[PDB]
Amino acid sequence: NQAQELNHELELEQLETKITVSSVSLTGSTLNVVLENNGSTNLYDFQGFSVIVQYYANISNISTFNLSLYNYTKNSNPSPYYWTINTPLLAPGSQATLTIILPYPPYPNTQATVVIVTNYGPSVIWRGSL
Amino acid sequence: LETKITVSSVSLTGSTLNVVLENNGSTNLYDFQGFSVIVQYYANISNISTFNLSLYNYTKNSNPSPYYWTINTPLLAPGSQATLTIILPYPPYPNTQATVVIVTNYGPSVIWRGSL
Ligand code: NA
Repeated sequence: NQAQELNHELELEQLETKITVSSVSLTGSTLNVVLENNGSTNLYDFQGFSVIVQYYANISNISTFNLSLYNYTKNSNPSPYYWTINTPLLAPGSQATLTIILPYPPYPNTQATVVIVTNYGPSVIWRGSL
Repeated sequence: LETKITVSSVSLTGSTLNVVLENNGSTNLYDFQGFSVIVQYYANISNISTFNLSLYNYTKNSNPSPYYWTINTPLLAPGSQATLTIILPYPPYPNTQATVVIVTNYGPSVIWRGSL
């Protein structure tokens, strides 16, 4: 293929950004995601990230599909439907912990999907058991 | 200024999912490469109904490849509608749950929940 053209449509930073999920752990209704920066861009514009979680919620004892978007906050103890991260800047070759506050504890033995989209475009999907 | 989008209709033929979006906000929407599009559905993979949740990438091509989406306007202005078309990797298994998530470049989003 032809080399990609860098112009008004495509920024090098899109090609240079890469995140992976090292681990996901659940405590109560709190998801702690260890996010790793495997690219060469600094990540700091967290308000510009998108975070989606799909899971099965325990709503009054009923296992109920839930898919929601989560909004960023600098607050270290977020409300439900909010997430935060324990660093002001996630540099290449480092990890940070992204904390997502779910509206309900997950129903046990169900699968969940976490989607994290950087402000630059590139993203990561994690699917698994909690 | 506020950004707001709503789903007017959802329609399906084969693996082609058409979402008619209305701009009910004050902002003009045009930075489609900066949108995020996520679909959860049940794919028919060799007659097997299979959970699928994937992210879809933007293209200007009016006939996108699987895992791509496009929209049939250069700009979605307040008060107007346009069709966001998503090309799924498999035809949906009949009469199954789906969730469509469209995130604008500004942040605000819309989620459609139904069946295919
Ligand atoms: Na079925």
